[PDB]
Amino acid sequence: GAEAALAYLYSGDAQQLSQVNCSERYEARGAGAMPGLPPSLQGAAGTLAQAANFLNMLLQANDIRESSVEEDVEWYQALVRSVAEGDPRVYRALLTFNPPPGASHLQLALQATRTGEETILQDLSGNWVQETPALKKRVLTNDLGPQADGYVGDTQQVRLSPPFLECQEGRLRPGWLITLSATFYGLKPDLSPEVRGQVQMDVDLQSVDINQCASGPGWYSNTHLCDLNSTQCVPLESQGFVLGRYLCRCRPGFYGASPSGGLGRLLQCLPCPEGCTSCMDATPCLVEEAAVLRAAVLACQACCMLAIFLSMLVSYRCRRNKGVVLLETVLFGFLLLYFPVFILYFKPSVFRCIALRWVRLLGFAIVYGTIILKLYRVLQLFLSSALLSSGRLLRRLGLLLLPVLGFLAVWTVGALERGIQHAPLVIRGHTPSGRHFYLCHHDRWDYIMVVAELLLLCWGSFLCYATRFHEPRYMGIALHNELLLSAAFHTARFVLVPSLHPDWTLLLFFFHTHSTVTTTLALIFIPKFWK
Amino acid sequence: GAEAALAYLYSGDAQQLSQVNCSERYEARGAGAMPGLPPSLQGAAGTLAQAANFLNMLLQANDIRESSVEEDVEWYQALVRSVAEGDPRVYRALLTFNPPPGASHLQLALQATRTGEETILQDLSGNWVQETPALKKRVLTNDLGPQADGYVGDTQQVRLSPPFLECQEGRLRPGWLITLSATFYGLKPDLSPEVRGQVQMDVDLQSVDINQCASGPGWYSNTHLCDLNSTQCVPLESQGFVLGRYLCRCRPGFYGASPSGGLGRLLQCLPCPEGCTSCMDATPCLVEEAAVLRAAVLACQACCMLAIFLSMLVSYRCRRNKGVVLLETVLFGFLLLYFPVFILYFKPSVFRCIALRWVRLLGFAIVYGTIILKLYRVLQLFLSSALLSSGRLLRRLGLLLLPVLGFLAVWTVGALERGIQHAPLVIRGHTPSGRHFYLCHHDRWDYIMVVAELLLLCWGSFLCYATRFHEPRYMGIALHNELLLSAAFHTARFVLVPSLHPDWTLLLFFFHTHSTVTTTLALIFIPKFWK
Repeated sequence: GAEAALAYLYSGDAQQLSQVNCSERYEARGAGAMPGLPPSLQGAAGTLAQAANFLNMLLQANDIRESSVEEDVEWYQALVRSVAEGDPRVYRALLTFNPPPGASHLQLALQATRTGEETILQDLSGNWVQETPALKKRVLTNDLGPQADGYVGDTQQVRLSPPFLECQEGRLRPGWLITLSATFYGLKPDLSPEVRGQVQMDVDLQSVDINQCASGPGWYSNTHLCDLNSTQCVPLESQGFVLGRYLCRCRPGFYGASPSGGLGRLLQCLPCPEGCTSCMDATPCLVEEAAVLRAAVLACQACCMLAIFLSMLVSYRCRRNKGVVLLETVLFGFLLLYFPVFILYFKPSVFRCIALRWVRLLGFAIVYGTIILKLYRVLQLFLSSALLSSGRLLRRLGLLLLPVLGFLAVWTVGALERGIQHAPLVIRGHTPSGRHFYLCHHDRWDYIMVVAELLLLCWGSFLCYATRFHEPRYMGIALHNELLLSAAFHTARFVLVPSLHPDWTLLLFFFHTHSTVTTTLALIFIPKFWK
Repeated sequence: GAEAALAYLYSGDAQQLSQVNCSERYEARGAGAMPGLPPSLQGAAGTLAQAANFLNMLLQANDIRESSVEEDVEWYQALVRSVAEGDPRVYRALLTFNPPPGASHLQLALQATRTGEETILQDLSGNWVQETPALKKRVLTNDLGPQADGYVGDTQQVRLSPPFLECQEGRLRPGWLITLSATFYGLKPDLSPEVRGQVQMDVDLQSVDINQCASGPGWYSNTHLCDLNSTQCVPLESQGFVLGRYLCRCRPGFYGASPSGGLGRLLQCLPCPEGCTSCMDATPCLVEEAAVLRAAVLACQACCMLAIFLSMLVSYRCRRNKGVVLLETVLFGFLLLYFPVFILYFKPSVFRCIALRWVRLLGFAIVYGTIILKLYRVLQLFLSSALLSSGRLLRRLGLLLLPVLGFLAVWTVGALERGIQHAPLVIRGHTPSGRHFYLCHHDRWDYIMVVAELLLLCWGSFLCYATRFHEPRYMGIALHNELLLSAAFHTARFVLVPSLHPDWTLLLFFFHTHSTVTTTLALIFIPKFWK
């Protein structure tokens, strides 16, 4: 059976080799069935070559030796016994003499078997009668112990066979084998060499470990399946003459670890798009950062922060010694509107997100409140009593501030409690382009806020177009332009920034807030500097 | 001679071994004179063990064989001839029989010498009569060709000698050698083994290459001098049995390359303080850079640049439709003073250095000129005619501008021509702390500039203290404070910045210019905003 025998080549069990009959040996058959002569077999071939060289020197020197082999049996018995001790992994030895000219019986056979701590010699002659390779030349001369010529061999002349399982009493013997053979020549009357016999040994090789990942002198040298594009071959060791025993881990480059991470096939470790996107986990890592854009934007913001703080600090005393409260309140409002890009610079936190909303909505309420309070007061005293309002502006500002303050709180209370308790929503972000990040979530209560600040500003637009230089003329351009900018900004933001880079949205926020707040500041405080 | 022989171990020349007499062999003597059995010698030992095993099996089986050796000489002749063909690097073979009980002559000796394509056998018996190692046991049984016991050897029982140079006709033979020996046992009447002789071969080993950097089975395995702290051992190959043939390059870490860069000694590759300070050259590389400080400072400067440009652009039209020229001129002067840190940001160039001087001196001349022109005009009309000067200020500004303009030019012309032609001075810098950089040089003509701007400002200090709110009161604090700051700044700069980091001096320049120019701008334009 050529099936169970092939299954024996992948598992070391010998009981699986039972239940099979034999009529012929089964020789192994693979890519490297015949590799060459490995080193231990060089050591054994050294033993095998010496016997042949001794025999051919003896037979070439004298022509009677080939005859009278019957009474010279002691020497050949000792020779086969010596050959049988050549290696510890030797199973049998055989010495055979070719017959005389035109005969049917081998003149002599002899075999030695290595059964435990013993050697057995049996004739095997008569009742078993079934049957120049670049030979070197030497000159044989003697001084004290004429001159003639001779022929000799060499250890690499030794021949090797594929591996095979011998079969006995019709059943296959467990344990592979390999035979080494050599030939010894005589001398014929024209004095060129001729064959006279052979000497052989069978060597067991089950304990010899196969290395299949690497190369060099073995038997199955390089026949692994793992491709060296995504995987690296790692041979397991401390085993016998067993095939298929190796793994191949995915190298760090294509470390997708799709095919079990490897413990022209078994190479399907997924090509990782990054160092994270499928390697060390089948999910992505955070998106790349920068340190030139971030610090530059932070410094450019801190410029305006220090400038407005300088204005407020310097404007404290140059009216005390003489509307200071309106001026400092509006400057505090602008300071309060210049935070959010600074707030949207560090790592995210629910406190940070709600604080961003806090500062954003309170700043708008306190700055845009004054703009529209002065606008509709003018339209209410133009042609339709607080002539300058001399404090009543502060009263109306508080009336508008307390309500706005509460809205922020309740939603802050409810959303913060539910988020940090059971988290109907959490800080959670992910790009659809193949990245990951953390972000503050958006809500229907954030849609109410936007609509409330957009209708508040539309009422002022109606106030502007009611009357359609002086105070209101500058304010009209600012209010309409900032409506258009804010509407476009929110319409973009609520559907883009889930899928946008953190740096890109930081830049978007920076450009938006700089444009709108700087435009408002310029177009409100320019008339104050020239009059 | 043990001196020329030791010189032969480091050079392959054989003529240096001449002119020396012998009375005894000279054996090699080193750390690894006796390493073990390398693989090719395992192949030869396989040949040598077989002969001994054949002999001991023959002699144990029959007790008459030990006698009648005289007529059995053919077999032993063939045996020594076979042993002499064991290896191509074999020089001689010898088989000896110990004498009978209480004798003085060896019963038989035989030698075979491998002289070219020939083998010579000579008796060497009679006229050369000068003279259980864990032996295994085997059971000898036969089926067709009783039972008895026996003793056998093994290939690792084979003994090896240190290397040595044989000496003949009193002179030392070139070419090292090594002998392999084995013993064959008989059987004594109580039937335990006893010695009966020996079989030997001498093997030449000159062509065997020594690897001295690595380890493993060789002869002089690991005895190199290069330490693995600064150097890595690199053995040269394609040589014979010659010692001392290796180099050891300095590894990239301690790559000082002081000891010839290596082509507990030869380890003095200088420990490089950096990747450059002694490695790849014995001189340093440029000092480390940064991208967070640099961009931040640049952005913080561009803030003020854009602010002052906005002021100038907005102030163009709000007077045209109605001293605008004085205002824009002073603003241009401040813009001209805010350059130098921007100019001291890129790589250095002689054009860049002279341009820095240009902008620095012209800016001071145009801004500080107006300050002192308004100061001494007040002191000249206070109690000691251009009542407001209504253009005469511009006239006096031109009178002061043309002279200053020329000074910059002449020195620019002369210094630039001489520097770029023969370079009495070049862009050349180097820290004393162990770094390198490029810097603009300082000159006596730069000392004249400093003294000229410091005495110009001292005249204004005298103007301030002459009279000792209004215009001069603000200006007095600014002028004295900026004298103190500028004097300290130059006193530091002319002796520090040759040895200071580029980033540190950029920060110094930034803080200095921000403090002085911002203070001047604030204390001059604050009275303009409130009156």
